[PDB]
Amino acid sequence: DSLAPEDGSHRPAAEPTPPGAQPTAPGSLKAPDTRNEKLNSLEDVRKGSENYALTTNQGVRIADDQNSLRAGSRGPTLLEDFILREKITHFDHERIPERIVNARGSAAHGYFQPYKSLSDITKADFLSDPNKITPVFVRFSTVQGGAGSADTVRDIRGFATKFYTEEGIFDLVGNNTPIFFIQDAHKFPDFVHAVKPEPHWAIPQGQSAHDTFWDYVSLQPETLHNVMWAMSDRGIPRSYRTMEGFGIHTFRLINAEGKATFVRFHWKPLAGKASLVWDEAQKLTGRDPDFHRRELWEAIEAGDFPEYELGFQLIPEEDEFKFDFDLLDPTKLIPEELVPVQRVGKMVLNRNPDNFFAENEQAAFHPGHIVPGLDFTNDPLLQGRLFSYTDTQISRLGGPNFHEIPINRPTCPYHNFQRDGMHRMGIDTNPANYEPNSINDNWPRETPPGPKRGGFESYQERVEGNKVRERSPSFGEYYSHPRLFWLSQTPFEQRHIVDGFSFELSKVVRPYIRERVVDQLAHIDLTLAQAVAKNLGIELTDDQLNITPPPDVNGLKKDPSLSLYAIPDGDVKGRVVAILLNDEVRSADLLAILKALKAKGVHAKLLYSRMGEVTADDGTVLPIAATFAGAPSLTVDAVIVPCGNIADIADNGDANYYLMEAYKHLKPIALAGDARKFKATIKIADQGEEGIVEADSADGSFMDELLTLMAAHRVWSRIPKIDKIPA
Amino acid sequence: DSLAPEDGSHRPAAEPTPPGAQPTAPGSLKAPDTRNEKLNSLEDVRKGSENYALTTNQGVRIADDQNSLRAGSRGPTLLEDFILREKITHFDHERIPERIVNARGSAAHGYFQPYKSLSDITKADFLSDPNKITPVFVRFSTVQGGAGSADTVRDIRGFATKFYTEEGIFDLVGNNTPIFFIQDAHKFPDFVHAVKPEPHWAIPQGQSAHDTFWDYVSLQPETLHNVMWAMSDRGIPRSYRTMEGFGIHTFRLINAEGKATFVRFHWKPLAGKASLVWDEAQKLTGRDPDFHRRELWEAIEAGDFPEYELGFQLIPEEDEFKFDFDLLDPTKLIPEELVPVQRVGKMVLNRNPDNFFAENEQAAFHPGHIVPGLDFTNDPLLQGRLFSYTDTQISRLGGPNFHEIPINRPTCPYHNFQRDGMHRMGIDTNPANYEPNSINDNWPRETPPGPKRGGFESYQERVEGNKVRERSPSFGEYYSHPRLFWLSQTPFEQRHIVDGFSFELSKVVRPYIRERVVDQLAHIDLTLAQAVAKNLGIELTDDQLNITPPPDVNGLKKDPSLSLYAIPDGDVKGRVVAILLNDEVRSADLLAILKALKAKGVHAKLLYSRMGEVTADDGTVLPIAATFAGAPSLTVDAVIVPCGNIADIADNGDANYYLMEAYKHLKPIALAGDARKFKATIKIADQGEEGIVEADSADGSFMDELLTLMAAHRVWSRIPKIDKIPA
Ligand code: HEM
Ligand code: HEM
Repeated sequence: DSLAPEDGSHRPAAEPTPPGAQPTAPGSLKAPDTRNEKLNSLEDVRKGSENYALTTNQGVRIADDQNSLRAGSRGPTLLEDFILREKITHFDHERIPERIVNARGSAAHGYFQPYKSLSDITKADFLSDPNKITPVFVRFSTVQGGAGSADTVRDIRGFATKFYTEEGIFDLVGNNTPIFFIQDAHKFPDFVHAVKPEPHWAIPQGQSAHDTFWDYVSLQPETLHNVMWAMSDRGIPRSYRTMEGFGIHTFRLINAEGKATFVRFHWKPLAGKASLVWDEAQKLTGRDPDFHRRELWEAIEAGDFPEYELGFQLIPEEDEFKFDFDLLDPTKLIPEELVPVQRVGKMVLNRNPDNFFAENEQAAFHPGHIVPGLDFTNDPLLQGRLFSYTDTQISRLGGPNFHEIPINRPTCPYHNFQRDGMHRMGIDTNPANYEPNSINDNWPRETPPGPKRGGFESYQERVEGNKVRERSPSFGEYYSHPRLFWLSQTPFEQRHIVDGFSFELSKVVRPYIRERVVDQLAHIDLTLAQAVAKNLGIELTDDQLNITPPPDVNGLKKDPSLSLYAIPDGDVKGRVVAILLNDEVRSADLLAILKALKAKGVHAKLLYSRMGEVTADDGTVLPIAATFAGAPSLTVDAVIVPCGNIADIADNGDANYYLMEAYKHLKPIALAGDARKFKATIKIADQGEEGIVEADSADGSFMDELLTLMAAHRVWSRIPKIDKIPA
Repeated sequence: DSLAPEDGSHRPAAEPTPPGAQPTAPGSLKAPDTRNEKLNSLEDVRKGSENYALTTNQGVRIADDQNSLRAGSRGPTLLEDFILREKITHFDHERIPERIVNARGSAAHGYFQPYKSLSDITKADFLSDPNKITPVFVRFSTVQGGAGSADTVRDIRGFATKFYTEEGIFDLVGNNTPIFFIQDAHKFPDFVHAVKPEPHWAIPQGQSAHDTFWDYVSLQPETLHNVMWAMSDRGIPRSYRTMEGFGIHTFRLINAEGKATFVRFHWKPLAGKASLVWDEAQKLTGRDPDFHRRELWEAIEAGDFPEYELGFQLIPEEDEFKFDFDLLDPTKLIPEELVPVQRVGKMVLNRNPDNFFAENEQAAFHPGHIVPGLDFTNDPLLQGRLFSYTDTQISRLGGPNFHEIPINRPTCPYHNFQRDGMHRMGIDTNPANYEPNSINDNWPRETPPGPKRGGFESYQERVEGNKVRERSPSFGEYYSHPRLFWLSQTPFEQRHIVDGFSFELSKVVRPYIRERVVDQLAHIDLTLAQAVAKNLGIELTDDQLNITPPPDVNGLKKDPSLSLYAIPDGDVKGRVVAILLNDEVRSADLLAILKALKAKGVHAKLLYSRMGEVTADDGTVLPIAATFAGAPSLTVDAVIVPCGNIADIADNGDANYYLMEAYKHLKPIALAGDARKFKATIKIADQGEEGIVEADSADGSFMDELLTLMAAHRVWSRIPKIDKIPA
């Protein structure tokens, strides 16, 4: 009709803007100048809308899209209404099966570039030149929950990267923890069935806190390593931008000379490692189930591009057997103290999709999608994965032509003799659909392996053994890695691990399962087991107290790289601060607060007891972003309360609870002038306490102190003080 | 190996037990003696497991289900491992498209029986005889969210009942509010797209609190009536057991003499009407996203069978045009003050399914599945619905033979000339697959319509009009029903509606959309409009303040049946109380508490600061159901704190916060003896306060007070006191 407002406020500016400043929008409209080879190649399927007539799918203009065709205006709908029927039919068939695992996921476009040529160790084209840019499409995910499940659950996170290289698609399909729960792919359905919603009633969603998961864990000790990671704060990341990424399996790099080097893939978050605390994460699944999806999208819209450093742990063929653990066992990590991560390149995620369904939901990643210069190994979990993705994608994406779905298409040439299949888009003109052929002079033709642009040839690994359904004896060690992980965590991280196990085991209805898990923990570490046991009202037996701890891992009694927080790596850019306003805010405090945050790329959200505007002490009109209940402290990293008429909000339950919640979840809180009246709400001494910034105004060192706390992420020293506190 | 505990505590007793007393289980194992004709008919496909060997799907016994076949124990997996491939293939193809709408749902089996023969007004066989029982399968659902989204969201709820009648399946596919948002089915995709997650980023899940929903509502005033219901506490039911159900459309009843009677279907919850409060509901989506699913299942295992009374609003054919609203307009309700609901029958849900996916996920309901004695009307929303379910089920359930999926099969005979189609189960022996045929003597044959067991014949409604895509002018009234609903709510219900709109609209990023919705509210009721406007910092214009209120609906200024709470209908059976234990609980208090609770069929959950057991003062060993954090006050209806060693939990932050949350959410709290010291935490009253039961001990009078409060559901009088509490 012409329903947009005349000021054009319905449309977001096509420029980087902080979270909440403008309505979010499709990537190509929000950042039309952000391009890459893949993004450009999707132009052929992008469809606009402005200034076009509304039509059926056959191109017939529709005159009345408000009504069905009927006999009389109060009459029965007629079967000849082909417009109604096409519109309802398309609607009716909108859904496709969600992914069997990792159904819940958020994705974005970006680019990768290596720091230097890696031609000495791999002939992979995308790693051969620092000036060679490779477009990427990355999807981050949870594992257990459906596509409509919540983001901030306790779960492993998926981190899949589709590299659109010049010699083929390479998919690096990893997780946020360096090991997996099981050793052999044949047990994948068992493990996944155990963690997913139980079959009689389909509960619980997005949670491993139920009997079947812990039943399986209790009977399969190989799972303990990854379970330790899931129970730690690693299982509840702050953002996809602040978690590590790992390929898990040992793969191979193959150079032009034919030499194979073992490699484990790593992604280092350039924004640092950061996680939530359980109570916050759990409550956040309720207040904002799309928190991570939203955070990713808004970071990219703000220009806070998620950046990750690709790194390789490289192990020479001759050192295959030099560790206490098997390199092919996916339940074992390779300690960075033993084998350092060599920095390979940077990946920048800088554009959101246009349509979530088309690009995100239909994206298909496969660990078997490798390119010349990479190869597999006999890791028995990897081995089975190679079969699985291929197979699942035929039903999820409706046929064998899912590579023709725009997001999945290679940007490089693809030609072969494969034909037909449902939804076939490519119209082949080749006279031949077989090889060898003479009728097209055998094209397209095979290409011999070579240093560059050659055909794929598998590394000639020697195979010797009998056909057996047997686990290698080298994989039969289940407690040393869990123990190495435990010992590398800080004391507060250890507490969070104990708390994760205790909470989860409390949701296990059959007590003997709890006892059985406690017994497994006693094979890992007595302190851990005792602390969890105490929380479950379980007493360890004398035999359990005497279980000898498992050996160190190749002489290591700890590796600080396994901790989220042992080694400071805090980055404040992209974080957000809640600013609790009052009806006569000290404008000078606001100026100082907002400019200091802006200088470090920290966002702010101005909150009040209602929407609309508040007028500062000098007449400054302040637009309110959200109410205290509307945007809870769960969604921010810190809280600042400026001076002004504090009596306006002093007796406001939400405003007080805002601070109690933020205080409980170890977030920095800064109170200026009369906002110090709020100290009694959170029980802060007159003298003050580490983690609380306070002063007469927000002028001198006030913001620098607050930003130092934000750099350290959370105030871990406050843990004992939050023990009481009714919040 | 991995075997059950020696004591047999791995298996739930096959008798009715209170929630939490036993692990939940498939229905046929929990209640083997509970049967009905449909439940029995599913015996052909039920598969047991105990004492059977593990096999492939082809019946080959598996020797080693822990490993893949490889060449050497550290070698590559072989392609000939057919056991692994079948296992992984089946896993890879587990998912099927979720429902386009109402993907999140919970279902159970039961039975229905009419109170008296309704043969005078309908020839429908299932309503012909009071002693003729009809098996039912019911699915309750949310609408917007995916299958893995949370239960306690603010949304409409679906209430679909499949009646397995002797003359065919009859599906009564309704909702928990008596009207729908839109008028014509042609706009269903528009409305559903507006409320679903926005297309660029697929946010938000299970929420209408986003720009596109309010944008559509603001431009389509026909939606306002159902929006009012959604924003009220109707949008967040406490249980599927405590909400009303409605067919929404006017349908027809056809008796044996051919007389048509207009009818609107109702379901009255025999457990009464009860809803959560927003803060509680939202937080509960985080603490237990499966709350409603769990609550339904546990009520059924406990013997608290959900019971509903089928009721009919009957309007003679001659009275079609006597109201000031059109009967065929699905955005209009028929006030009970004008047309009473006649009680028709009782439906009892007494058994959970065995496998959620097979029975719930694959269940297919259709408003078009009617039987002789029923007929449609020209309601344009209903008309389009007849097309849509059939169509969507062909892709969701993979073919045209979805009626052969066990849960969907009729229990009556079904014979016809339809053949083939994907996954055809029925093997037809008829020599003929067409009619008329002489080769099978024309069987199966058509059956003339008649009083009983006749063929279906449409009521011969007179149709007169031109082929038009036009909305009836009689449907063009959008504010009188919203206003009637508003005026029928209690003052606290009105406040909750205001708060619902205020919350939702604060999440709308484009301010003009908020203003447009406020403008629409001003056409309904100025008090409502002003209350919302004030929360959004919006000022009504002089024109808006002068908008004339819509007329009353046929002289009604209110109708108390539209309120959840105006007319008391409280029923405590099946409700649950949290009991906050201490390490030296007064057994005399527990005795009196449980006795009183037991008499009213109210359950209890014993909570503590740790799991395991606590021993009362008399040596009674009490198993702990959950910790204070583990089962928040959100999950219960009231909280009781017995006396004993109160010092044990007096300074416990979670225990204090438990009471503050329950207090804020208007739940009855009862404190005995030294537990009265907890009154300080909820900063309120000295003498006493209505809603807080207190005494020197938990006695008969103490429990009578608490149970009386529980029968009123929540302590509405405490509302003014909760906005200061920091919780
Ligand atoms: C190291 C262990 C594993 C890792 C790191 C891993 C990682 C992932 C990730 C990140 C995704 C989602 C990709 C996306 O965002 O679309 C995924 C999906 C999937 N995974 Fe794996 N996974 C592992 C083990 C396995 C195993 C053992 C199997 C079966 C043999 C398996 C089968 C699947 C399937 C069927 C999907 C769905 C793919 C689709 O529908 O496109 N995964 N996995
Ligand atoms: C009075 C208005 C409506 C009511 C009360 C209603 C009710 C329901 C319910 C309760 C379900 C879920 C059934 C289950 O539990 O499986 C459902 C599903 C569905 N509804 Fe309706 N609906 C309405 C309007 C419409 C309209 C106008 C259309 C399309 C023209 C439509 C299309 C669908 C579809 C396609 C499904 C999915 C069915 C399946 O996949 O089996 N609905 N509806």
